[PDB]
Amino acid sequence: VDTCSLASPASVCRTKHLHLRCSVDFTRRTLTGTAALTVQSQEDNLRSLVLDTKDLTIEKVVINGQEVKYALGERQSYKGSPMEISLPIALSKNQEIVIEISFETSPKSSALQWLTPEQTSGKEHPYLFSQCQAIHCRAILPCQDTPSVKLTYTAEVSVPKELVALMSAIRDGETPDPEDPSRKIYKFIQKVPIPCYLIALVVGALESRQIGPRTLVWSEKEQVEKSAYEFSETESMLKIAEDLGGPYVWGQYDLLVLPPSFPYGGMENPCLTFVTPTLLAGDKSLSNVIAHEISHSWTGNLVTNKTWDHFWLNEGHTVYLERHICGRLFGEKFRHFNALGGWGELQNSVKTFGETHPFTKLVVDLTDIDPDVAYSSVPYEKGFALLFYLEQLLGGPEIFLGFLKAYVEKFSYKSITTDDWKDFLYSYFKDKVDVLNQVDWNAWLYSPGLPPIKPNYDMTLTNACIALSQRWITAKEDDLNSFNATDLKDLSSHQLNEFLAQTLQRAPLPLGHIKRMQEVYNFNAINNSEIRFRWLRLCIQSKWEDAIPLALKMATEQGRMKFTRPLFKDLAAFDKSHDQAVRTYQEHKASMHPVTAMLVGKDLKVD
Ligand SMILES: c1ccc(Cc2ccc(OCCN3CCCC3)cc2)cc1
Ligand SMILES: [Yb+3]
Ligand SMILES: [Yb+3]
Ligand SMILES: [Yb+3]
Ligand SMILES: [Zn+2]
Repeated sequence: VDTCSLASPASVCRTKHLHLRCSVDFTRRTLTGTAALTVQSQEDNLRSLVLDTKDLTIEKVVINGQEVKYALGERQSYKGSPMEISLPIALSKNQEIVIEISFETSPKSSALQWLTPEQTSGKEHPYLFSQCQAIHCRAILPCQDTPSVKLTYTAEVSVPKELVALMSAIRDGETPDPEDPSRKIYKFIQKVPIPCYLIALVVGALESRQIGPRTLVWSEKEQVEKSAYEFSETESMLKIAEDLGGPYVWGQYDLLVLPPSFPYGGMENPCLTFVTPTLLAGDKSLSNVIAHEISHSWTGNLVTNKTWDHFWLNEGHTVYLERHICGRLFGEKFRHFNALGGWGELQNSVKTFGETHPFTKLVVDLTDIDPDVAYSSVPYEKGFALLFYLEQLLGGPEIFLGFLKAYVEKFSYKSITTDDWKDFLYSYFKDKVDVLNQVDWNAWLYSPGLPPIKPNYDMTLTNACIALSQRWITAKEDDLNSFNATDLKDLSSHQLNEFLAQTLQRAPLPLGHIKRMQEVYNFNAINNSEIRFRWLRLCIQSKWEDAIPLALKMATEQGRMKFTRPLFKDLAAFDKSHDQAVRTYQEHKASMHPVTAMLVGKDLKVD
């Protein structure tokens, strides 16, 4: 039972293919067209089925060349409205038919952000991008919007001829639109079956540059050179990921660098990973996000969570592979450093929700929960922690990597649950069942809070971060003189970030301490997004008024939720900035990403 979908389940019928023919209208902010779903009955005498929709206008539904009856049910909040279609002829088990639905999206589509020219780098052309995970594909087109169903797709997209369309698919040519010479039709084919949350579309003034044998970077012209350099390690990471996961099956691995309002670090859309421009640090230091997106090409896109309750399967395993890629490139002490950092982020998330809160469970129950409200670091880091604990229990990283590869092989092209994963774990490790039975499975999988056991972490690279953080926290006024720029001499950017993360966990610090930190370290000068984020949070929580304009600027000039939500929440909690935070949100709300607008509004208690 997928409790996030109103459509007929996979036990009733299954979509095998989508053919999407649509046109992008920037004047109306609508996508208009036809979705032809090839559907296979899983039942005898099948006479109707139900699809998910959200803010879609349906013109007609055509089967065997004739219009058929359909009905849209009442809207069920964030789940949208179920669409029941009456089949003209009853279907036998395994029979396939094609259902062509003519539809139009709403400008308010929660899957889409429509950008005006002034919101882009070039200032001349508008821009459109989608983001369907978890349950927003239904806000683009009618579908069984559940990751328990996998389908191939083809698409033809008409756009203004001056712009470029790209999708999560192999590019299959372009031509002028025979209905309109002011437009072009771009074509696409995705021959590997995918869950519908991986469908993606971008339209804008895009240019490309080759950066490896199977990778182009795409962005607006003004970001192409910087992006090519920032992500130059991509092919080396793909080669490592293939060694760990098995063959890369998707053909191309392209990267799209979105405008700053993209709400996430990355989205693993097949053939075309989407990433935030906040990765453009200038030194490749945020490349773990690329390693993460790469890893999803196996864990998530090949082996897929059957329902969103089991999202940790996607994320825990991807973070586990991510950290192995970074360990291969930069050493095992670095893998441990990042693993221990991840535990810190888990501590933060658990403290934020509360240690008994149901969103801190590894396996969640999303019945009547909007997935976007539950989303956090928990499935990532509690999931990673479980796998890291199992690695240490079962004999180390090379042994556990053997399991990961066998797991990917076993469940490729399938959708699975936590119980499927555990069953296979027990099968693979049959000779170590006695060790597996020592694990507190109920606690790890189904209890809220921090896990019942913390893994063992090498501390080598973390020690200096902790030492400096503790110096600052224990400092009194007469100790402040002792701090100096040379304190940071032997710290990498990763360590500076960890120093700030450690210190932020104990915030507020005294205002005089934070002023001294700026005097001697000049953190205001650093434009690395992760470091600047934590520094500004530290300043605002410690009640430094000078930081108010800096934090408001960062909160609004980009829209990655990891940064924008906590910055607004901190600014709201600071009496001196509270009214500015609310006013700034109100003024920007109409031009924000729809999901980000909703979540910041909820965080600020502004309706
Ligand atoms: C724990 C927390 C949340 C969930 C459900 C969930 C699953 C996927 C979600 O995707 C949100 C959008 N993606 C875009 C790329 C990173 C996040 C959001 C919510 C399950 C377990
Ligand atoms: Yb072709
Ligand atoms: Yb003293
Ligand atoms: Yb209001
Ligand atoms: Zn992920």
